Amino acid sequence: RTLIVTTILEEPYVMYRKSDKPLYGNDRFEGYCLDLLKELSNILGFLYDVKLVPDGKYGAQNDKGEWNGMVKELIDHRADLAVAPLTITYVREKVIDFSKPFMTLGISILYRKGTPIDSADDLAKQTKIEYGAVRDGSTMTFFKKSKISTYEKMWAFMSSRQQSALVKNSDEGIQRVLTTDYALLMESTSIEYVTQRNCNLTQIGGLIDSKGYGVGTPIGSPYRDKITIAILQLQEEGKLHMMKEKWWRGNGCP
Amino acid sequence: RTLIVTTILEEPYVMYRKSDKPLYGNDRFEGYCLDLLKELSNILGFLYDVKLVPDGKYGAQNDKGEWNGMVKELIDHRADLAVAPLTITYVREKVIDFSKPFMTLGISILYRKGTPIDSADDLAKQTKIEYGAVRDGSTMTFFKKSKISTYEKMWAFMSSRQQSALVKNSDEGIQRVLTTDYALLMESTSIEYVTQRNCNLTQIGGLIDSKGYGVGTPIGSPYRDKITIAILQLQEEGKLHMMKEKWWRGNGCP
Ligand SMILES: C=C(C)[C@H]1CN[C@H](C(=O)O)[C@H]1CC(=O)O
Ligand SMILES: C=C(C)[C@H]1CN[C@H](C(=O)O)[C@H]1CC(=O)O
Ligand SMILES: [Cl-]
Ligand SMILES: [Cl-]
Ligand SMILES: [Cl-]
Ligand SMILES: [Cl-]
Ligand SMILES: [Li+]
Ligand SMILES: [Li+]
Repeated sequence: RTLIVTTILEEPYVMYRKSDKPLYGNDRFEGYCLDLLKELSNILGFLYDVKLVPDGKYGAQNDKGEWNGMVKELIDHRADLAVAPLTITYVREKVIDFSKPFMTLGISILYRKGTPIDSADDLAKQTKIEYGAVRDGSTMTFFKKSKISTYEKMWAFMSSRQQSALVKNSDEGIQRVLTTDYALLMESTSIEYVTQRNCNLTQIGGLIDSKGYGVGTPIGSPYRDKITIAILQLQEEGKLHMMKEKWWRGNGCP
Repeated sequence: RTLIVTTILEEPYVMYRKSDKPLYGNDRFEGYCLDLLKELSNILGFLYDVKLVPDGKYGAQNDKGEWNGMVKELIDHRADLAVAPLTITYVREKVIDFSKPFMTLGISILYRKGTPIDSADDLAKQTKIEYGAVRDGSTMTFFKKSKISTYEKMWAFMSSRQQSALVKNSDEGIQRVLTTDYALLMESTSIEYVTQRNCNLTQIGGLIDSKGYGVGTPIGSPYRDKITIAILQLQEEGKLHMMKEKWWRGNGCP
């Protein structure tokens, strides 16, 4: 049987391809995650049908404890795999079986160039520069749950004023950084992508934490361990490195 | 239960403690991995007995395909867990079930400071400076199996002349870098530890690959997923970062 793959539009992982006519099926899409799925399919010998997650969410819980997003598609067996920049977190790993990571990353800061800001601590100890994250994503959750003093202080700020410092999506965050005195807490792989395309922006400081993106599968899936072993082969062959360079290299920023 | 844990002496992961009299049982040991085991046991509620792997090996295959080391202890169900800087590789993941990584790293180069050498390509394109790796470790295996031209060239060099450029263990590699015109291919977390303590050594270049250390379990173990989840909790709480700082920080370099 052909596997159903849940995913989400997110540059440069999954994008609509450009054409002169309406597109259908897997031909709608291109990006790093499409290349990853062609390599996984090459090694493992499955066919697949890519399906955008109907609610347009990655996966978090509502106040009843019920999941949404790609994570919920896997829980409910409406997808076999999720292939997206789906952060491997404690809360999600309890409810789905993630492969080992195909990409490693951490939270960092996207801000304008030319300023004296150098770290999260520099942001935490002040209130003139606003800062926030995408609402309900794993970066926001990291701040919400942290018991590290600096990160607790930052969460107090971000959550204040009915969460006015948060944004609904990364593109909104990026425009806010570009327009106003605002720093976005963002996963470092996305910061790399953005700062190679907008030379007025930069990463501030290093990575705050360390985590990965993995392919999601339902708990008990026979595909999880097969996909992990395929990812390790692709990593060791230098294929994942090549695929990242293909999709991230920009017009170049100093 | 009391779980049986196979491990290996490797600084700063597992070391003999210092004391005036004979030590016994788990009290023989300290280091990053003993701290990790303590935190895992706190979260999961198991007792454990630490046992050094009798052959003193991590786990590789002989000419006949037979495994040794900690990996073989797990295959044979002589241990429940392997807790060590045991690299998660394609060949090992086919025969045991690794947790997700508790530490992320890559192969890099250990060399003396103050030379023109800046990358693997600089070593690969010459034959005066000798370079190699620990024989039969995952770094050597990476080079043996690579089809990337630079790394094939390096493997041809490392393996030439009855593998005279290889070393038996990391300590031997470090002494050879300190004394002679030699560069060691070494996992980056070990390079960090060594360069904190040898102010005349440095990492050359970046990481050539990306991988992790995981807790090994036999295929099918119920503990594997539980330990993954505990690791993710420890990462998100900042505890893994604190543990690394504790064991890696040196006395400073002038
Ligand atoms: C693009 C977004 C909304 C996703 C991507 N990975 C994170 C996740 O899987 O939650 C989210 C980003 C973040 O929270 O910074
Ligand atoms: C200390 C050594 C022999 C081990 C540690 N991790 C690698 C492994 O698990 O094979 C080896 C290092 C290396 O191959 O550079
Ligand atoms: Cl649910
Ligand atoms: Cl022992
Ligand atoms: Cl896993
Ligand atoms: Cl000699
Ligand atoms: Li899971
Ligand atoms: Li495995």
